[PDB]
Amino acid sequence: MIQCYQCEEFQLNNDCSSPEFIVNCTVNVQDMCQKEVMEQSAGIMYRKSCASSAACLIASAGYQSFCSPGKLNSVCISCCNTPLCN
Repeated sequence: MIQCYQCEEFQLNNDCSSPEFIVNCTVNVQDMCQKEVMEQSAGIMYRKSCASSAACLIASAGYQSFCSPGKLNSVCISCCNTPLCN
């Protein structure tokens, strides 16, 4: 019913867009998707994986959620309740 894309390997390519990484996180525990953005010498990395309700609140409630595109420590956190958010 509701699935999400999980990507533990942060790479600077478009390979992280396959339907094989899409998992059906229907379990009460996790029912949302997690997305993160990072920037370093290597390039622009991004973390993704199945998130949960309680966790989703953490990021939101957690101040300093916003970020900037032109910042070395450009840390961004956010989740989604819709399927295939990433």
